[PDB]
Amino acid sequence: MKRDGHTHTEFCPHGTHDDVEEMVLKAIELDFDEYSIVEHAPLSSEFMKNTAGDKEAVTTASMAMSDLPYYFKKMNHIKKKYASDLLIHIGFEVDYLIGYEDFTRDFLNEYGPQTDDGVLSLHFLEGQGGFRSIDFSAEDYNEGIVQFYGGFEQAQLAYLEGVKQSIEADLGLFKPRRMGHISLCQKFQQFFGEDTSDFSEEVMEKFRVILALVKKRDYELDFNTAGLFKPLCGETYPPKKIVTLASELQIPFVYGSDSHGVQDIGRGYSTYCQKLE
Ligand SMILES: [Co+2]
Ligand SMILES: [Mn+2]
Ligand SMILES: [Mn+2]
Repeated sequence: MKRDGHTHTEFCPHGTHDDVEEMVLKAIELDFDEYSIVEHAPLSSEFMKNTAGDKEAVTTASMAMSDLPYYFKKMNHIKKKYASDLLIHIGFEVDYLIGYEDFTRDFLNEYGPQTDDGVLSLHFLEGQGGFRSIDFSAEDYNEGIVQFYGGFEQAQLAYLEGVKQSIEADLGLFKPRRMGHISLCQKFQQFFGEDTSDFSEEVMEKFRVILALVKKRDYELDFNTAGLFKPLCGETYPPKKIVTLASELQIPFVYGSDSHGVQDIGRGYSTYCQKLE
């Protein structure tokens, strides 16, 4: 089978603004038979008052609540239009917002019934001046998070504590069961002279605790290839060492392109197949 569990649309303010239809036609050309549209869920307006760092990381993060009816209408149209070629699932990439579980639970209880798939992703941590982005830019990550936690490794461990909290969280019946790109702390790796070759024993132990809990919860992992195409990353989320531990625990992986346009569709698919073997 050939499944992409992680794609975005014209409803993503920071994407290419390519039409989802052109992305779906490209997925069919590359022989995908299953395809999840998991657009960024709208952020809590309370959360957005409590941020620092580049405002664009927050203003551009996701669509507004008022776009949701238009999002569901468009995606449901595309799902039916291409049903004979491609099984399309509709849902969200849901932010795990530390301290805003009530907002996320209320959102999932309201809109969860309109969805068929989901990814729960950590994109924001407490940092200098308030909540800060993990994935906006190397310089913003340095100033907001790395310097705040005391260094690249301290940032890794704060990030993994957030991931662990996302797995433990009670977000009700409609909580996604697929955890998004669980090594996103490596997106700007090379800016700090870091790579996946030298994870400390403490980082490794934190990954083992996270994988044991994923297995106990019967969750699965986003095998996310976007990192291969980020100029300061060069790695899958997660890397091979983590993939091997997860596979030994029989945690399922779903390939995720994290596509924000047509050119992203299918990217790193061969690397997914090989990295699993
Ligand atoms: Co995504
Ligand atoms: Mn995005
Ligand atoms: Mn993400």
